[PDB]
Amino acid sequence: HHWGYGKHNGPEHWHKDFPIAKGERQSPVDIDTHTAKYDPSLKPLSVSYDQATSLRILNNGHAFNVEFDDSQDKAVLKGGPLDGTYRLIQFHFHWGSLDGQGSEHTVDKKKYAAELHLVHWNTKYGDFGKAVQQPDGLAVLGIFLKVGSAKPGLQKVVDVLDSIKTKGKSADFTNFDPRGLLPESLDYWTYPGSLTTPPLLECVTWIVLKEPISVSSEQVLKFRKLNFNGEGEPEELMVDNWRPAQPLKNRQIKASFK
Ligand SMILES: CC(=O)/C(=C/c1ccccc1)C(=O)Nc1ccc(S(N)(=O)=O)cc1
Ligand SMILES: [Cl-]
Ligand SMILES: [Zn+2]
Repeated sequence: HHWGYGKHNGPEHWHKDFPIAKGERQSPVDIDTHTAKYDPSLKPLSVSYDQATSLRILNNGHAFNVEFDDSQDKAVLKGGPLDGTYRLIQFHFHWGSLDGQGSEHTVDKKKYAAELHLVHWNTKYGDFGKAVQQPDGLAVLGIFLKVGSAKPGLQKVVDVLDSIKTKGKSADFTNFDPRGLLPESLDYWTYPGSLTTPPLLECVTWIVLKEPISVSSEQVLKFRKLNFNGEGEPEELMVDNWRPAQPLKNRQIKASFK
């Protein structure tokens, strides 16, 4: 497959190789704050990242992934809408060419400069590859980024990007604490959806935090110096690696907060 975010291979083309692109529970979606309903049935969200073991950072030609050791319950997401235990495997971002676009989810049609995805898999399915074949296999924690003051906890990520400029490059990325990327509040919206890239599998419980984190213009400018292309190839800046909002269809977005 040769999918990407250009005119010629971008989200409007994905359905030809990945027909689920036009499915009943695609992501992202616009979060209409006036139709999402507070759900008193939601349990408190539990983000347990104290024992998180980061390993590596990889430019995959679509975004960059910070990968974790998920061979045991070291960094887990529980509670909120989730049944059981979901293990952190990686995080990555989606971002724009300019500060007015870049997020995948929108909030009353507002686009943020970027969106962080912390990807977790349901440990009752034993491995990530099995989990993505299940409707409750993954929980992705989505966090909006706006441009304002620097996020200190992001700087170690920003500073290694020079070493993974092009597709296929990786770097050692140990001892990175993903707690440094969370906002103060864990208030969230939740809905059933999909991976937002091919293969667009409908296996995700989305948990999207209401409170954005602030990052500096300098921090997001360094995201925009990455390349989609491999070393030696014509430079295509890694920008606008976001899928637009997809039809909500027969889904309800629930709020954790009044
Ligand atoms: C190795 C790798 O990158 C992956 C492989 C994979 C995933 C599923 C099936 C086969 C391979 C993967 O995890 N894909 C992915 C993760 C989160 C999101 S998203 N934007 O919905 O959070 C989008 C894409
Ligand atoms: Cl805001
Ligand atoms: Zn993502």
